[PDB]
Amino acid sequence: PVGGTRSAFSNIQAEDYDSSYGPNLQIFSLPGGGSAIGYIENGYSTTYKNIDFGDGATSVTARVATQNATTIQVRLGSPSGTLLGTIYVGSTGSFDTYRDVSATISNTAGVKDIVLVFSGPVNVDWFVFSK
Ligand SMILES: [Ca+2]
Repeated sequence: PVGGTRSAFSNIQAEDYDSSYGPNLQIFSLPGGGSAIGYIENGYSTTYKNIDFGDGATSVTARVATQNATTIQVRLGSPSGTLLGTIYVGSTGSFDTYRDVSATISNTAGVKDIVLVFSGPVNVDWFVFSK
């Protein structure tokens, strides 16, 4: 990726946010190594600046755990910026059972700030984009 930037196409660790909304939000260690964000509620959000999408990505994948169906919006710039897509996360049976969940996104290219907006409790280990 371009200087000063993180690739869209390697895992973005969800705990590596530059900015966030949500008083309770926390990073939890995972039993086998690694970390995930959690204590997430409706209206919470994390922002990841300077993602390099190169000449285009059309899909997103997140490694997530939850006990109830919820969504993660993927937006540009801020929580009110352009909606690229929505990940529909079904229950995985536990906050420590992670599954990879994907969604398509509007074709996005070049360097962008990415915002994840949450509609309910979910844990997020990482997310990544594909062409
Ligand atoms: Ca992680």
